Amino acid sequence: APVAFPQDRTCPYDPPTAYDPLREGRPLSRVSLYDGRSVWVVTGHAAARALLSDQRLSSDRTLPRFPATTERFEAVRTRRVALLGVDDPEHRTQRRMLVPSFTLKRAAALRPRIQETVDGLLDAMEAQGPPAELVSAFALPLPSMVICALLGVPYADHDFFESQSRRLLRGPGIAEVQDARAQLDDYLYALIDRKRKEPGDGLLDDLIQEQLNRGTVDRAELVSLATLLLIAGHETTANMISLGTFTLLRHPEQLAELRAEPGLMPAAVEELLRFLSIADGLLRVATEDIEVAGTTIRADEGVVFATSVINRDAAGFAEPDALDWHRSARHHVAFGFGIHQCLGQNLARAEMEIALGTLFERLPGLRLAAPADEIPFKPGDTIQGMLELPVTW
Ligand code: HEM
Ligand SMILES: O=C(O)Cc1ccccc1Nc1c(Cl)cccc1Cl
Ligand SMILES: O=C(O)Cc1ccccc1Nc1c(Cl)cccc1Cl
Repeated sequence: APVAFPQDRTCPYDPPTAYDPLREGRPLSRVSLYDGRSVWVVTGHAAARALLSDQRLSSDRTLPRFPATTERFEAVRTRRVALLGVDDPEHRTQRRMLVPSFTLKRAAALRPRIQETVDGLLDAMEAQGPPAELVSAFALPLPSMVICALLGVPYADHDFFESQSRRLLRGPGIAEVQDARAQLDDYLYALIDRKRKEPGDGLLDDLIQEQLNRGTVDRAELVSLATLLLIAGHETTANMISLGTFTLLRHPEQLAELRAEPGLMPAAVEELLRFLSIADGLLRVATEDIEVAGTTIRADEGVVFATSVINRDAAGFAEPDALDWHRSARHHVAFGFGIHQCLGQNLARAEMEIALGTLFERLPGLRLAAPADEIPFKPGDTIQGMLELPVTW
């Protein structure tokens, strides 16, 4: 019986034990999705990297044979997602409009603001006193506030858009997903319309001006790009901050090193990215045959990338299952690779460094406020992260 994919984690920062056979099937195995369909899983580092660079894999989920890992997804997959869900040459043209807003230089220039936002968040936690619920108090507002400012979406609407984002990603039913998407779409169409008559500051305003008013894009494409950036902007980073904190608290000795040597923080973020691999199960379909690792992925077969197992490939990383700040994590695929490699990674690094580093610098007593194995975390059919994170100090 193939391993069923995906499955819930049991320890939120490790691959599930049910993936043990995938660890031994490297670089490539087969797996069963929810409707019984059989597809390729990619489990080796070298093969992941080859394949994520191969224009013979498609990310367009509207293709007839594109794999669906949930019923919910199967239902919405008749609609394209801008950028992430588009192939070259169109992917390329979209990316180019966005890239200037997401440079390393832009990220470095935002750091003072990131630092101030984090300081204000930890200040409020400290004013209210422990315990705190770290996801809602910190891990979520930092990146939500930041992407709102960067995009020109008002953080004042965060309760609405965060709520709809959750329903959108998680459902659980088709109806929840369609309702969330409609509410978000209508919110974003109104926003864009408002911005057309009275421009603000923000990437969305730049896209309207420098793109739409050239005829280079339309409004639906903007809504799609805006949804993708708003959601990836806040969800991925919040999950990295919350799961990162949880992981660090459960590895006292690695945490103590970062405490002594804060200069390690960039390397720790990169290692936390590899070790946690929250964006697990990336989806493609072959549109032509691809020979790889001595077999052939054939046209129309589903291909799923088991990011977590890949980033624990010993060929990729010595002692891959150790959390370590000194063995390079460079070349991990937690931000993907090739064509769709994370647009927001420069920003995401600055956020995680500043947030995690300041958190532990400022609340040196920090610790879990409930038993570890009672703290809820997200299921395996979505991007991994804590749902809550009770802490004290
Ligand atoms: C820890 C934080 C993050 C992680 C782990 C993460 C992970 C990923 C991964 C794995 C991909 C590739 C998806 C695939 O190939 O199917 C991706 C793409 C993307 N990320 Fe992130 N990301 C993070 C933060 C962010 C942030 C802050 C943004 C901000 C807007 C963002 C925007 C995107 C976009 C737009 C893409 C699509 C790129 C393309 O299609 O060309 N990400 N990211
Ligand atoms: O999947 C959907 O229908 C919702 C949607 C709408 C617009 C843009 C992106 C997305 N979903 C979505 C997002 Cl929000 C982030 C990463 C990957 C995907 Cl498929
Ligand atoms: O990029 C894909 O193939 C879709 C996919 C599958 C599993 C896990 C994560 C992602 N994408 C995705 C990203 Cl890249 C950022 C935020 C939220 C989501 Cl759902």
